[PDB]
Amino acid sequence: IDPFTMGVITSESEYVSSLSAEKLYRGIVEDGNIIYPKALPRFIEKAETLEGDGGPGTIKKLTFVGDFGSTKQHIDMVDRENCAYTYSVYEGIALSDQPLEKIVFEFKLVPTPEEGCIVKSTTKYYTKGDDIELSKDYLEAGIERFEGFTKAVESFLLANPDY
Amino acid sequence: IDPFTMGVITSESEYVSSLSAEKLYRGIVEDGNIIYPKALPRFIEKAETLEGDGGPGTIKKLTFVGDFGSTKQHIDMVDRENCAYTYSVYEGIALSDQPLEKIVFEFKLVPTPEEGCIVKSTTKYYTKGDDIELSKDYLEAGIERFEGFTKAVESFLLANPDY
Ligand SMILES: c1coc(CNc2ncnc3nc[nH]c23)c1
Ligand SMILES: c1coc(CNc2ncnc3nc[nH]c23)c1
Ligand code: NA
Ligand code: NA
Repeated sequence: IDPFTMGVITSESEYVSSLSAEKLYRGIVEDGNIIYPKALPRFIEKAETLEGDGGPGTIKKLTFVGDFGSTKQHIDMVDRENCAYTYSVYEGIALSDQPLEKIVFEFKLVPTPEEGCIVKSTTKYYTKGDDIELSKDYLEAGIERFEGFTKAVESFLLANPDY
Repeated sequence: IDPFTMGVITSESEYVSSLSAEKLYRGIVEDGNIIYPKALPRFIEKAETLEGDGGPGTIKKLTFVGDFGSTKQHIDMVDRENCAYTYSVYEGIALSDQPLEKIVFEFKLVPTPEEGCIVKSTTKYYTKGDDIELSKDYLEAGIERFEGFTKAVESFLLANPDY
C-alpha cells in the first residue's frame, strides 16, 4: 500500500599503488590534517578535527580552496591493522534531482608482494524517497574524487619520504 | 595615523585556442547555462540565471557536483564585439587567513590569423583589511580554475561543432 523505500548505490574502484599500505594509510588517516593540504594544495585549504581523538565517532572538516565551501567527515571505522577506513558525509550532498540521506566512503589497502598495495575504494549513496534517479556522471564523480584524494596523497608521500 | 588600506592582486594567464574567439565566447557567455554542465560534467551540475537577461547586472549561479556547494556570478561587462566578459564573485571567497571583498574574473579573446584566438584570462582579488597575506598556491588556484573552465568549454565545442 505505502512502502518505505530506500536505495543504496555502491561504486567500487581499484588501483595498484607503489606505496606500501601502512604508509598510505598513516598518511591519509593519521597525518591527514597536515598532509591533505600538502597533497592537494589547489583544492584542500585545511583539514582539521572538530571532535574526537581520531577514532570512530571523530568529526573532521575539510575547508576547500576558493568558493567551494567546506564539508564534515564523520568517521565510522578505523582499522590500522587492516588499513581500512570508513567515514560518512551527511550535508550538502543532494543532487538537483535526488536528495541523499548520506554518502559513505570506504577504503581498504591490501599489500601486494613487492609492496605497495591494491587500493580498494568504495562509495555508497543512500537515497531518501519514493523515487530514484542518479546519473553516470554523478556516481563516477564521487568515487573519482575519492580515489583522487588517495592518489594525491600517495604521490605526495612518494616524493617526500621524509616527514 | 589611521589609513584605509586595500590590496588588489591581479593574476594574468594566456593560451592559444584552436577554436575561434566568436565560438568560444558564445559558448561560455550565451550558451553557458547549457554548456558548462556538458563541458564539466563532473564538476558543474547546473548553471542558471537568477536575475537579468544576460547583460551587465545579470546574476547567474553555478551549482557544483557533490559537496562543493554553489556560487553566484555577478556579471559586470559583456562585449560580444570584442569577445570580452567580466564578472564578480562576492561570497564564500575568504581564505582561512585573508578575507576578500571580491574576486573579479575577466577574459578577452583575441583572434589570431588562422583562428582561433589568444585567450587572455585575468583574476583580481580585492582584500579587506589593514593587513595582507596571500600564498602562491591560492592565487594560482583561482586563475587555473578559471582558465580551466574556458579550456573545458573549448574542448567540448571542438568535439561537438553541432549544437
Ligand atoms: C559526492 C559526489 O562527489 C563527492 C566528493 N566529495 C568527497 N569525496 C571524498 N571524500 C570526501 N570527504 C568529504 N567530501 C568528500 C561527493
Ligand atoms: C578563488 C579561488 O579559486 C576560485 C575559483 N572559483 C571560480 N573560478 C572561476 N569562475 C568562477 N565563477 C564562480 N566561482 C568561480 C576562486
Ligand atoms: Na574556500
Ligand atoms: Na552539489
